[PDB]
Amino acid sequence: ASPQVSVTLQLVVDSSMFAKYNGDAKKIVTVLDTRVNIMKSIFKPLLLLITLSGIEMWTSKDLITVKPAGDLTLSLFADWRQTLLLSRILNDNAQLQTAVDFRGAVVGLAFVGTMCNAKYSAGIIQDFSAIPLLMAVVMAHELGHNLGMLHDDGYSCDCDVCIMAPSLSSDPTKVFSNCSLILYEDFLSNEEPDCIDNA
Ligand SMILES: [Zn+2]
Repeated sequence: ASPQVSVTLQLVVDSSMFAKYNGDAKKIVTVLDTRVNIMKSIFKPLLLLITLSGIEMWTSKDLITVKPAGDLTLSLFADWRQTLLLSRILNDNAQLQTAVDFRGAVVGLAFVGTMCNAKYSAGIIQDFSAIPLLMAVVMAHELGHNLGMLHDDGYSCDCDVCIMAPSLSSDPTKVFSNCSLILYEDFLSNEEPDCIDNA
């Protein structure tokens, strides 16, 4: 929670979301920038800078089949990042934004402790709320998992409305619990993600 770090984050918008926004690229950009700006505030306490490497919009076609089965979609998306995106756009992590309603109550998915990893530094997000704060918290929860964070034990940790709560609160805080901070310190210490510490 203290050395100065930076994550070059690439966002990807699928066909369904592109259509949901009436195929308006300017509208979509403004929407995601608002969310990313809140994500920047969420990570500020950890001295982790979030920079967008780009927002890729699949205006003509989906480069993977976006399936309601989140698990499958995350796997497909992570692989596509590995084999296709990274050959064109260097980035530390990519996050898919889709209007596809995942089965069940899942509105986001990511691999845990994989930040910087060529095959698994990825996450997926269902565009489930129009409120900037709620979507930024959703995006930050997935990036937090990528950064080695587990879910908050709502009783044990010093916060029950923070980023890593297992379920998104109806009215969330931008704050990380003490537990989340300790997990991030452990990730840095034990996992040593070189890509966020570079120059
Ligand atoms: Zn989670």
